[PDB]
Amino acid sequence: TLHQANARLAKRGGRTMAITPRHYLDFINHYANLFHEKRSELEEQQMHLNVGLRKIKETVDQVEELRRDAKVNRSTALLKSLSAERERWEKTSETFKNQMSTIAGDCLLS
Repeated sequence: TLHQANARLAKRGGRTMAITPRHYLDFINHYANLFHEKRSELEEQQMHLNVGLRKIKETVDQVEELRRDAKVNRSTALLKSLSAERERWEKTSETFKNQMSTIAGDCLLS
């Protein structure tokens, strides 16, 4: 279709610049680089969210230990906030899975 658009632009009388197989090789290079970079970055984001959830469980254990230890009246609100944090984090992980499943065509077109 790049060839076809170039041919139609030449037919219409406008200026045209020739398309070579070097352009296709550069396109494949861009595809590979963009796919690898974006997939690695987003997979690192997902793994970091999982590690953060593990650290949230560890800090829930830590604040339970602090509960075991007039400055001890924050844990109820803390757990109430962290439950919603966990719910929004698992929803974000589901949307992460969806964008992992759709990232290929986005990378190709870009």
